[PDB]
Amino acid sequence: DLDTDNDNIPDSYERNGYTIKDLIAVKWEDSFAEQGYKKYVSNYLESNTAGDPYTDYEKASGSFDKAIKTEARDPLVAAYPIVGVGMEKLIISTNEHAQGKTVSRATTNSKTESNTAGVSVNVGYQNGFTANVTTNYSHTTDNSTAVQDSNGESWNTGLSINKGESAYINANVRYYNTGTAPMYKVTPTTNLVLDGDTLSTIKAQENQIGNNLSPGDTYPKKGLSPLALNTSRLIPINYDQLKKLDAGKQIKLETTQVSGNFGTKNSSGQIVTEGNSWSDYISQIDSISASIILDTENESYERRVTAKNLQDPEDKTPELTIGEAIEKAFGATKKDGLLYFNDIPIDESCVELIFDDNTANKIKDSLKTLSDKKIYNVKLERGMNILIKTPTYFTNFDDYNNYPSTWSNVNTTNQDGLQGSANKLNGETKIKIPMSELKPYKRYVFSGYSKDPLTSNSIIVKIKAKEEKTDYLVPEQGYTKFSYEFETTEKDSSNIEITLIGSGTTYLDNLSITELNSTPEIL
Amino acid sequence: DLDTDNDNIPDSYERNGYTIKDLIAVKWEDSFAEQGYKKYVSNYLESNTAGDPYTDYEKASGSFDKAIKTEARDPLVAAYPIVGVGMEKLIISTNEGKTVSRATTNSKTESNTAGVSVNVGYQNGFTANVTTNYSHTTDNSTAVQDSNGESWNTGLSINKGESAYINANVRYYNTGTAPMYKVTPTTNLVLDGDTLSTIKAQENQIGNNLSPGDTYPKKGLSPLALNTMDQFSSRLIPINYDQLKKLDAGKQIKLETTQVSGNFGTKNSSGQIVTEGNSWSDYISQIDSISASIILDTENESYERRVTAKNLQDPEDKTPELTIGEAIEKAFGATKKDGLLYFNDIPIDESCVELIFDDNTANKIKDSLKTLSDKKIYNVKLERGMNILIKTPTYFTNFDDYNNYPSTWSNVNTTNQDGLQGSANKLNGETKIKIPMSELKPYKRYVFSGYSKDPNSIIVKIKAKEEKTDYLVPEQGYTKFSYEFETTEKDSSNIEITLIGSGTTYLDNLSITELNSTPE
Ligand SMILES: [Ca+2]
Ligand SMILES: [Ca+2]
Ligand SMILES: [Ca+2]
Ligand SMILES: [Ca+2]
Ligand SMILES: [Ca+2]
Ligand SMILES: [Ca+2]
Repeated sequence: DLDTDNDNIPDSYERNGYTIKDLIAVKWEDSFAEQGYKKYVSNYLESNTAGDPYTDYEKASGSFDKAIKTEARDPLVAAYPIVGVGMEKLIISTNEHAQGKTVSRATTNSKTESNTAGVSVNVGYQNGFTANVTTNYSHTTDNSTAVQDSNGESWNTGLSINKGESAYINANVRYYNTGTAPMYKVTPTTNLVLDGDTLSTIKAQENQIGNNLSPGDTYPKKGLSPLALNTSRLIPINYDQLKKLDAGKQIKLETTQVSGNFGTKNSSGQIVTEGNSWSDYISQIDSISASIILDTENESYERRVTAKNLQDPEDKTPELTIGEAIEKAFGATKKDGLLYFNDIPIDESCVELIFDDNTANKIKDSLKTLSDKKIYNVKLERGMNILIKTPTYFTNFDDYNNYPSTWSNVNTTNQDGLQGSANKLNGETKIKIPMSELKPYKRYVFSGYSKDPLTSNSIIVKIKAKEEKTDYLVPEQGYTKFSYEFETTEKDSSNIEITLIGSGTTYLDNLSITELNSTPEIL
Repeated sequence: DLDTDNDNIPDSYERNGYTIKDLIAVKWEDSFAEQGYKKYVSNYLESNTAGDPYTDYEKASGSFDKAIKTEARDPLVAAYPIVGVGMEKLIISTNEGKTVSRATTNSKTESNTAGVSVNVGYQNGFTANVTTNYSHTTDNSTAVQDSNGESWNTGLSINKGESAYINANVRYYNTGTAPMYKVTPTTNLVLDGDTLSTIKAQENQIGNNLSPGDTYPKKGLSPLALNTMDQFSSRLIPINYDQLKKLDAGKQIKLETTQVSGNFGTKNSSGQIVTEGNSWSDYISQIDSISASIILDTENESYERRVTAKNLQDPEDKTPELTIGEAIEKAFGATKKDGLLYFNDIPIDESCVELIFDDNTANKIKDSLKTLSDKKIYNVKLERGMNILIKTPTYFTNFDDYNNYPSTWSNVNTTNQDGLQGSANKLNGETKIKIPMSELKPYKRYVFSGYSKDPNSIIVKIKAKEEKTDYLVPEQGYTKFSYEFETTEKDSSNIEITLIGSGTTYLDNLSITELNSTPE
């Protein structure tokens, strides 16, 4: 009944109930939950709940641009375009025109690789902190290129460079967008950085790309030829970074400044993109909201959710926990105590959580007074960065099981697990997962949960690879988390074996294998 | 409720303390401290107490652009941006070819503490240091890194009459409480007074906005090289043989940004943000000649604020006067508990950190300290034209809950209550501390400060690049003492501090701060 800002939704509805249907607003009474209606929250002193250029009525009723992802319909999630720059194939040639000695290798681009290259796990996690801290944090704008089809051969042999001259560097690139917003006049600037030595900056301009970049869409639309860097000239190199590229180091490719417009619906007809720009609302959006990155093993996402400053009594904004922020940002079906993706069971004990130092200190300070000892029941504060890594393989001895092979000596007729059922242990437990299902020259982490209701009934684990190891683990009365690294080798090697021997009392649950980063191959 | 200046705040509420809740202004009742509210005071003749474009109510109610810091919420602190430039790498080639590449570290406040002079024993209640040359956070100084004694011309076969070329890596930062929309720097480059070449950059080549605390090369990214410049695309900065021989000696490259320009954000009826008609040109001249400057330097970050103050000899202005401590608490996000100020966890006080004034205001502080009876420098009034710098120690102990040293002090007992603040040490025997060079920066200048009392002789011994032993007789009260030393490179020995007393003496608040960088 009371209106304050320039929105049709009243003051009494802008807290504790938000339903919008047939372009009018009605409250929430938990009765139309499964008819496609949801409940939101917003402020009451500002027209825009975030820094986006849409009002809270204009973004929670569908009366805005149709190209925006539907997860940004919630007023606590801001539309934000993030353009990243990807590499596919590296071509080196020794001519300045476009014959000569040329080599060409096939690479894969990794998005969240420099973020999690400074993560080292412990054998046991003290207190209830079930997450690790990274040395540095980077968003999904930079990429690291890993060469796969590379036998033992130097780059200098294929070019025959003696003292002072060198060859030229050409590449194949693509232009991805991972966020809940499109751009229209896309003009990105990107450094091609080799460990601090900026070789060149590529600017795509306008006519080489087109007048659109839809969210979740590259410029080569799925199955198409990649964009080579010839259509605005070649990139040179010298004979001091060739052995630097040869021995251990990899080419980083990072965008720095990205310019573009946005579309607003006019009075009469379709959208316009002339008098708008995504360069002014970026500073407004980034100074109020947090930053959550989700890394599914086939695609990546990154969102900004507005938070609450707890050292302010005047500030009236909604406050969220970590799990509610994840559910509102990425979209998650709420199963019985669980958060679900389309097929991925994200939770606090089924993924890997990465924070930087300030976020880790804030969470470790806040977890002392919590009465439930879980990460997801932590209040959100403005200015933290969270990374979620979905493991490649994960089983919980339940309806979800996607390991390439099957285990041995597994009994599932029990119910005293962390999430429902568990695995009774009697003797040995073996798994021989082959190298053909594993990416070569990487680093992997095997993580799991253990529980034994006895005094000193321990277990031994053993990981067999090129760098094999054996470990001894003692459990406790409660559920304890263990993590162990191993490193892989090229595709012409043996299988990866994981063995563990118990003593007939211990219980295990939530066994997962995830990837961390790439190791340098000796060349 | 009579209103002389139109800002929808009554003059009776504006003269005393007042606060804002539920988007209305109410008086101060001295009971909102535990809830989280704060008190404000503003002039009643002018709608804008400071020279900022925002009015009193808009600044004091948080209705401005949300990109500024929340420490500019009070109307007595201006909100204007102070951008700066730092330099992180050096590449020299003789090509218009050999190439030499080295790494450098930048310091924001290094010309501020270049000319300070330390002394043993402070013969007043002043307990502070006086500098000769004052430089803000806009100026910055760069220092070279590990070269193993190699000459800078042994890789470049250049004789007299030829010119080498400078290629550098530049990182742009902000240290204020305002975003800098449409930034355009016009920075310089000086070596022993000689401007080699100015450096000019435009809006649409670096980040168009600079939010206040962010960086144009983002954290985890790479610095912006000057080879990726429009005007530095075919020529570089020339260098003669005399200039490179000066750099080979004890000299360093400093960078000072002279003048910047751009707009600021506002609010619109139809849209939200426009940054065209506004400008940060005619407002900086109002801010810089009406207020006083405070600089804080914590071990990872520096801040610079400007706080408006009452003029002395002119009754005609009614700006609210402040003490030094209240202005320090208002300028930064400082929380006061038990009579002590804490910024976030690092303490700031008159006896805990090293505070430096310039030469013009130290006489004013010393003359105002004679009339005061508390004999503390955090109680003197603030006038127009004071310059304060605060340096927090890297290592500091008070024999209490706060400790930062990487090695435990030997022979320490804190079961007393007769100290200056909290518990204190008793030197029944002698205290010793070893500290390794891996925990310290190489080729720097450090000072070590503390407080001693004897209700006897105290012999101090510092092992450094020059070992120094000295004697000090303490008085019945408390006197601040300090001793300077210098360090050596990374692969040298450790650093020893030994303090031997007489049995009936007390020590408190032992700190080590960094001042300068010695030339190699
Ligand atoms: Ca409303
Ligand atoms: Ca509203
Ligand atoms: Ca289970
Ligand atoms: Ca006023
Ligand atoms: Ca007024
Ligand atoms: Ca003390």
